[PDB]
Amino acid sequence: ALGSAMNNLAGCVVSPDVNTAQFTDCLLGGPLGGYFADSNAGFTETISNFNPKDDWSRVFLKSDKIIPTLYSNLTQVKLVSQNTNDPVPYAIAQVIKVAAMHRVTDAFGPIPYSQIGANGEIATPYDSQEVTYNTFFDELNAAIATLNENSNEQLVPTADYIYKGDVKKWIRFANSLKLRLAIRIAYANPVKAQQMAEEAVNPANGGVIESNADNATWNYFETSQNPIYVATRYNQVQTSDHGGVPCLTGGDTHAAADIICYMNGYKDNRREKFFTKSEWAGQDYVGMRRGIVIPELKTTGHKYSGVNIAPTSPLYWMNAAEVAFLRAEGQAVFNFSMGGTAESFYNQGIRLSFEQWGADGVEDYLKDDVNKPTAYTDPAGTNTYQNALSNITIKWNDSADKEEKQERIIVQKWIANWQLGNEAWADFRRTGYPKLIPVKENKSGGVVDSEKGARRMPYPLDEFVSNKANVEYAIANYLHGADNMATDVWWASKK
Ligand SMILES: [Mg+2]
Repeated sequence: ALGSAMNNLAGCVVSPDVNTAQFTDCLLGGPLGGYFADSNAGFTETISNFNPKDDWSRVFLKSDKIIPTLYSNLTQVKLVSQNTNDPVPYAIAQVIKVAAMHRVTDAFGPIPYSQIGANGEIATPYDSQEVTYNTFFDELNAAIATLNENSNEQLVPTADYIYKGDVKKWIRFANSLKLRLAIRIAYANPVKAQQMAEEAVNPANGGVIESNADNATWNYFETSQNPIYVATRYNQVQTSDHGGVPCLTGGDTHAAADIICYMNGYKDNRREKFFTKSEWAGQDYVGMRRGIVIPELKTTGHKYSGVNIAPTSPLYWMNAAEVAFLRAEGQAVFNFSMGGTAESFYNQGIRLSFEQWGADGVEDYLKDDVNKPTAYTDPAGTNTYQNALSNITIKWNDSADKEEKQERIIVQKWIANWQLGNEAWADFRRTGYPKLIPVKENKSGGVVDSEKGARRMPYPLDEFVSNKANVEYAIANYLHGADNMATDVWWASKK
């Protein structure tokens, strides 16, 4: 029972169910984080163009594959810990719980949390986002304390397809997630942010992820196939329809223009690891723009670079590079005591990412104080954006002001977090970085800003049917703005 439940919990971060992951990570996170571009011309209502149907935007709260599955399996792990007088299984499950649920509040703002039912029923009162985040810290802190007290114990190997029962790795992931969430709240509650960040990296509490061997990843989907691979490939042009040579760029989702403009300008050797080659004459990497009139796949859409992912690829939750860049930002931008210099952490993050992806050339990359992001010259000539996306160069400049340091950190963190679109979206909303290509075909009817982009998802329509009083209370008291995509969540308070 324990092992089945734990692998079911793991599937509540990025779902193994293709169409669920398609909505949460391929159509929501990827485009809103500047990584992926919607690429089916029949998608006339999308998240990325700011006119989504409810069935696209609601998924984090309404899919039975997310909250009901999470809570039903959490209850089964709690049962094991109760029955056995052993708090370690439930501590690990709580880390997974926070990994799953922070994505949900980060999408909507206020959500049901403290009063969610044992089977994941959300027809309950909502918590403010501030209360939800404080609860995440309490939950992680309890789990971290339990695991440190039992740091010599181990789960059976099949009870954990993330870390094979190694409690010391779970401690590092829990502190890393705590650090992620602490930096998330660095503008909205700087006092709490500093305390949580500094605790997370204090060696007395067990450490953070410092090596790629300790990255938080999941591969045992129970379906045989990575769901992002499948979702991005849907509708790929067929070989006998592509002149007799298979198409390799995917179907419904392509690589975004934004990240490719940065990486082309930086001559970045991770490009071949991240992207398929484009079919545009003379151009190895060209992304499709986000927030456009989407072209027909068979004519031009299939020529843009795709996502380079395999059916057997793992799903990422958090990597070591991110932890390094969190510490760089904590030190450089917020003056937190992160255990080292910002320069040291920035360079470590770049080195971790190049190592992770097996890319050569990191030493020249680290020293590059010349090359800049490109503009976006659309080879189709329809959706060009003529300005360079930024002038920020790679090499660390310890003399720079805090705004430039933040930009530089976030750009490299963003590149290293390729495929973690929900995380990129959170960082973009919090910081304004990286500087992206504005939306061109803004279908929001004047509501959403083409530069600031989507700030949240609107609440599910069904909440007004099955949970009216509680969702309306949340809107009136906790949301601090209209229930639409333009209203910022609580932590997005940078001036
Ligand atoms: Mg093709």
